[PDB]
Parts: sequence; structure tokens; C-alpha cells
Amino acid sequence: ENIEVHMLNKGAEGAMVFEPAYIKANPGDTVTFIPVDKGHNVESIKDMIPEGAEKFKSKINENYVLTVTQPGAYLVKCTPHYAMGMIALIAVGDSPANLDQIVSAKKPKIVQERLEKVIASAK
Ligand SMILES: [Zn+2]
Repeated sequence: ENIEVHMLNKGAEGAMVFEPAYIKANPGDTVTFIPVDKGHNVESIKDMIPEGAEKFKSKINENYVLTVTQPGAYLVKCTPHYAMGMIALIAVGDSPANLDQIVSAKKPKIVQERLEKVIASAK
């Protein structure tokens, strides 16, 4: 099953956002990132995707279809806007085993606030 995510200059959480910023998925699902506004892409954050998952980085302004297979948590960023908090969390399966690690990892303050928000909303 496919989940669509919009890449935006501005949205509900402020500037430089993925909508949704939390994607709940199962193995074999696709997540389709749509460049509604220009200037955006999607890239896996290093040491913030599951064991066995392949890193990725899409082309700026490209419609990108990510297939997620490995269970666990994936923190993805918009490469230019990571420092402005432009991130999404993908959770594949229940109780993603690497979520607490990702939460504890070094990352921009604004990214952290946004990440904690979607985790709390998902509970
Ligand atoms: Zn961006």
C-alpha cells in the first residue's frame, strides 16, 4: 500500500515540512514523496534507518517512490532543510526496535522537537 507525503515550504508545523511527518507502514509499502513546492528532496539520515535497509537520496524536485521493507524506524530528511527541521519518521511494523536509538541520536534541536511531537501524536 502507498502513502503520499507532500514536501512543503510551509505547513501546519511551520516552515520546511513533510506532511505527514509520521508515516505508519508495513513491509513492502511504498512512500511517495511529492515536490508540491520546489527546493526539496528526501534522504535517509545516516545511522537512522534499520539494519538491512539501504540508504537513499532522491533528486531535488523529483517525485520519489521509496519502498520500505525492513521493520523499524527511519528518520528521513530533506537534504537542504534538515537544519530547519524538515524531517519525517517512517515506522515499519509495531514497536520499531531502533526508535529509542534514533530519538537519542545527535540531531538539530528543531528536528528533535518535530520528531518528539509526531512520536507523542502517534501514541
Ligand atoms: Zn526541503
